[PDB]
Amino acid sequence: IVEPLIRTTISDDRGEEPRYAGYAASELCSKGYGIEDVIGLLWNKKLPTREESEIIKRIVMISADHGPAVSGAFGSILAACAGIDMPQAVSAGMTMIGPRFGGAVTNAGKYFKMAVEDYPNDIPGFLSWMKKNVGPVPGIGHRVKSVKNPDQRVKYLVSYIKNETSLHTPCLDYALEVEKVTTAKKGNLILNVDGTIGCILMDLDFPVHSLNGFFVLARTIGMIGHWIDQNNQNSRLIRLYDYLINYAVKPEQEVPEK
Amino acid sequence: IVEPLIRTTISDDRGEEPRYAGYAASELCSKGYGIEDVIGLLWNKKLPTREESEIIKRIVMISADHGPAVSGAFGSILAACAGIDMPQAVSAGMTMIGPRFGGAVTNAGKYFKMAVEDYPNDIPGFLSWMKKNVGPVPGIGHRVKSVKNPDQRVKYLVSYIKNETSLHTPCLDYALEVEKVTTAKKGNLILNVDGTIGCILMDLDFPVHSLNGFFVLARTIGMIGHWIDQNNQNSRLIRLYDYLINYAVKPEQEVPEK
Amino acid sequence: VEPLIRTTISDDRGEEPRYAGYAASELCSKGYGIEDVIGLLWNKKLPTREESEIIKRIVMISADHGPAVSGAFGSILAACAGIDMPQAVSAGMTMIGPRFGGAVTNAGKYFKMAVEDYPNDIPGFLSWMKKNVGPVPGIGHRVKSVKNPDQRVKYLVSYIKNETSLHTPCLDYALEVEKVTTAKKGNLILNVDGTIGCILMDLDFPVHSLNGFFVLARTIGMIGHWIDQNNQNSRLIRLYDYLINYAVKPEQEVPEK
Amino acid sequence: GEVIVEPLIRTTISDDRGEEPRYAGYAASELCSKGYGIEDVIGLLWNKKLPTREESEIIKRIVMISADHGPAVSGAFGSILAACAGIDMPQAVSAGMTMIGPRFGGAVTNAGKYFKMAVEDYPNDIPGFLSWMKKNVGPVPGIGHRVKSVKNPDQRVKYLVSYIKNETSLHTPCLDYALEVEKVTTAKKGNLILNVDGTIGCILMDLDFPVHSLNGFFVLARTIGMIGHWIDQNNQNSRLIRLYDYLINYAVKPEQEVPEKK
Ligand code: NA
Ligand code: NA
Ligand code: NA
Ligand code: NA
Ligand code: NA
Ligand code: NA
Ligand code: NA
Ligand code: NA
Repeated sequence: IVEPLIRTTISDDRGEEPRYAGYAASELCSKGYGIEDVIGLLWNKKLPTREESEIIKRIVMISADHGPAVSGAFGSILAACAGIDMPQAVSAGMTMIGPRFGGAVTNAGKYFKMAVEDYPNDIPGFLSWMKKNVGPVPGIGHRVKSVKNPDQRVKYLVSYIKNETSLHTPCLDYALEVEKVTTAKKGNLILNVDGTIGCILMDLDFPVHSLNGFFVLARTIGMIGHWIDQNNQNSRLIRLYDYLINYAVKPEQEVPEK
Repeated sequence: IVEPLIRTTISDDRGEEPRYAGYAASELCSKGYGIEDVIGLLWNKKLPTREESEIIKRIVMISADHGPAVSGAFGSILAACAGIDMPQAVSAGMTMIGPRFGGAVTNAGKYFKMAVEDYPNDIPGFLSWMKKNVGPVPGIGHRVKSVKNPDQRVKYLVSYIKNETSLHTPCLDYALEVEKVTTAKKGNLILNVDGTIGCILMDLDFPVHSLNGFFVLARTIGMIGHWIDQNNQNSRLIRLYDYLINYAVKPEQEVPEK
Repeated sequence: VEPLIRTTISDDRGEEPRYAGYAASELCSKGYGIEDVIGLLWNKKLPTREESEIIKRIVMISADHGPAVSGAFGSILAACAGIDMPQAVSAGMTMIGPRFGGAVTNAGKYFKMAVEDYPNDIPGFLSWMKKNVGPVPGIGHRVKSVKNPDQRVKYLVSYIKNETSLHTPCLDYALEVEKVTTAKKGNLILNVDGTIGCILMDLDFPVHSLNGFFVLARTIGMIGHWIDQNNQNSRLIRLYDYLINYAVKPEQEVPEK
Repeated sequence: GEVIVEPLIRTTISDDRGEEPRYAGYAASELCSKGYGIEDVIGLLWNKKLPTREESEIIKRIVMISADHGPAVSGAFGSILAACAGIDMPQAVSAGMTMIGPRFGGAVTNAGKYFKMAVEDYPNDIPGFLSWMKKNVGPVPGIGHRVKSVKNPDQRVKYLVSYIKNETSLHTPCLDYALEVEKVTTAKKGNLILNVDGTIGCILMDLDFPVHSLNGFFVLARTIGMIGHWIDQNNQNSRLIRLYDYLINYAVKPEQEVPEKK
C-alpha cells in the first residue's frame, strides 16, 4: 500500500509546464500579468484585482532593503565575506526574520485588527491594554520621525491607497486614528511604515499567516543584492573588532585538579 | 581612527528613506516603476529600460515554482510540517539551491558568454570544447521535451524578446544556433528554460555571479507559498516511510568491553 | 566607543581561548572532557563528575535516530543536492523545534511545573495539561508500550537511580504519571524524550539551555548522514509523484486582463 | 495497476527500526553502560568504526580545543545576531553554522589535504613541496600566525604534539611532515609556525578519517560554542543589533531624482 507523504494544493509540474493555482506561467506572461499576480496565485490561490496588484507591487518595492546595517542584510554580508555561496548566505540572513526583525509588520496588523474588533471606539482602552500586557504599540513610534517630520513612505502609501484605489481599510483607518491619539502623549508616536504595511495587508484579505511573506520576499531582493555587492568587491572574512565587545567574562583561572 | 568593518555600494538608509542605487523607493513607486526595476537597482545598480524590465518580470514569473516534489520546495514543506516559522522554513528550502538544484542557469550563462567571446562563429568548436572540459552543455537537453514538442516557456521567452523588444541578445542567439546543431544529433537536445534564462540574463549585462539571484528570488515565492499551503492544511510532522529507505547497515553487534 | 554586544562565556584575546575563564589546553591536560566544556560554555560552571557522566550519556543517546526523521532527512536532502557539510547540517538543524526535538524541553518545563504546582495532585496536573496543553510531552510512543518497553528508558532510569546520587523530582514525577497513564493505554509510557527532559531539569540547567543537548547531539548524526551520502555519491532527490496528493486546481485558461 | 517501490535513499550508518537506534551496529545504551563516550559515538557515526582508547582521547581533545574562539568570529557572531533578533536556538545556531566553509574553519581541511599530498608526493622533498605550494596555492595552509612565533608558540600546538608523542603510540606521518616543514619555514620568517589549524588537520588525517569528514570536527565543536553564545545572549536579554553607521563605508550612489518612465 502507498499513502501519500504530503498533500499540495497550489502548484503542479506534472503537465506541460508548471501550473500556479491552475494557470500556466507562460500564459500569465503573455496576457500581461506580473510578479504580483504570481504572488497572489501561489500564496492565496487567487488572481489579484488590478488595485490589489498595484498595492502588492508598492509594498514589495518599499520593503526590498533597508541598508547593510540591519540584521538580515548584515547576516547575508557576513556569510558573503566568509565565502559562502548566494543561496546559503541569503538563508542565513533570512533566518534573522522573526519577532524583532520584520515582526512589527505582522504584529501591528494582528493587534490593530484586535483593536478594530475589541475596541472599535475605545482607543484609550486599547492603549491601556497594550501598556499593561504588551508594552509599546507595534507600528507606532519612530526615533527620528515625528508629526512635523512624517515618514514620506507612510504618506505615499496612505495617499496612494486612498486616492488611487477604492479599497476599504478598517485597520489602517484605526491606526490613523490612533496616530492622532498617540501623537498627543508624545510627538514621535507616529504611524510607522511597518504599521502602515501591516494594517494594509490585513485589510487586503490575505491569510494572517501569509503576511510575513511580503517582508521575507521583499528583503530577499536586498539580501541577494548585498551578497552580489560583497562578491563584486572581493570582500574578506569579517571579525568584529574587540573594542566593540564588552567582555564581561570570568577572570583567567587555573583548572582545578580532577 | 576606526577602519570601517564593511563596505556597501547598493543601498543607504541614513537619509529620509532608504535609497536603492541613489533612488528613493517611494519616488520609484510614484513614477510607475516596479519590482523588476528595484531588482535591477539593488543587484546591478542600473535602472532597466522598459523592455529589459518586461523580460526580468517574465523570468521571475516563469521561475516562481516547480511543484512540491523538488528539493527546495520539499525542504520548505518538511520544515513547515515540523512547525517551523515561515522565514526559517524557507531558509531551509533555499539552502538546497546550488550546483545541482538551480545551478544550470548560472552555468548556461557562463559558458554561452564564453562561447560568444571565444567561438563567435565556431559552434562546432564550442561544442567540442564543452565535451572535453565540461561534458553536457548546460541549458541543452530535456528528459521529455524534443524538437517536435518544445518547451512552451522557451518558445514564449525567445518569441517575446525577439518580437516585443529591440534588445541585442548575442548569448541567446548563440544558444538558438547551437540548438540547431545539437537537435541534429539527438532530438531531445533542445534549448531548455534554464539555458534560455541564463543566456537572456547575460545579454541584459548582469554579472555571472548574479544570475542565480533570479532563481533564488523567484523560488522564494513558491517556497513561501508551500509553507502557507501546509499551514492551511495543518499538516503533521513528516517521517519518511521505512520502505523508501535502503538500510544497508552493519549487523547488530554487542559492544566490546572497554 | 559603546560596545555593540556583551559576552560573558568566552574570550580569545589572551594566549588561547578561555571558556568561563579556563584554557582548553589546560582542561585537556587535567583529564576533563567534552561534557565539561559543555558545562563551562552553557552554564559557566565545571560539572561535578556525576553531572558529566549524565551529560555524556544524554548526548550519546541523542546523537541520531536514523535517516527517516526530519533533521537527518533534511541534511540528506541537502547532501544529495551537493551542498557542503556545514550548510547541509544547518538545513537539518532548522527542523528542530516544537515537533522535532521539542518534547525534550517541554517535558522538562511541564514536569517542573507539575512538581511545583501539583506536588501531590497528578490528576490536577493531567487535567490541567489536557485542558491547557493537550498531550503530555514525554508520555506516549507509537511502538513502545508496557508489552514492548524502551531499553534506553530502562537504562537511563536505572543509571540515574543505581549509579548516581542525584535527586530527580521531575523524573520521579514522570515515573508516577507513567503508572497512571499506562493503566489507561499500554503505549502511554515515559519515552526517551521525557526521560532526558526531566533529568536535565533535575540537574538545575537553565530552562532555555535544555534544547542545546538535543541540538548538539543530533548535529553528530546529521554530520554522519552528510558524510554517508557523500561516500555513496548520492544524486539529487525528487520526491516520487505517487507520494504526493496533488489536490490542485483544474487546468484553466488565464482570463483576459 | 500497483506501485512498484524503489528506495528513495540509501543509508549505511544508522538504523532505528530495532529496539533502539544502532550506530554502525552498536546500541547507544550499551555504549553508555560499558564506559564509552561522545567521542566513540563520533567515530561510529562518521567513520563506522569504534575508536581505540588512544584515538578516542585525541578526538576528545580536538573537540574541546575547537569548541569556541570567542564572540567576535563569524560563526559565534552569526548565532549572536540571530539570538538578539529573538530567534530560537536551533535556527540561530544554524545561521552561525552557515558561516563555516572555505574561509572560516577551512584551514583545518586544507592543511590536512596538502600535508597528506606532501607525504605522498614529496616524502623527503620539503623544498619541492614548498615550491609547488607557492606556485599553485600561495601560503601553506596550517603554517603561519600573525602574533605567535618561534619565541611565542601556540601552547595548544605544543600540548597536542606533546600529548600524541608522549601519551600515545599513534603514528602521525602528516603531523611529522608539518613539524619538519615548520623548521624550514620558521627559518625564513619567525612567525611561520605550525598553527592549531594545521596541527588538527594533520592529526585528523593521521587518524584515517576521510578528507571530507575533517570539517565535521570543527562544525560539531563550534556548535558547542554557538549554543553557549545563544544561551548567553538570552540570559542577558540583549537587544536587536544594528551595526553602527561609522563602521560602514557607504560607497553609494549620490541621492538622485528618479527619471520619468519612458
Ligand atoms: Na544603512
Ligand atoms: Na477606509
Ligand atoms: Na527554440
Ligand atoms: Na531508521
Ligand atoms: Na559539497
Ligand atoms: Na564540507
Ligand atoms: Na537494529
Ligand atoms: Na530553544
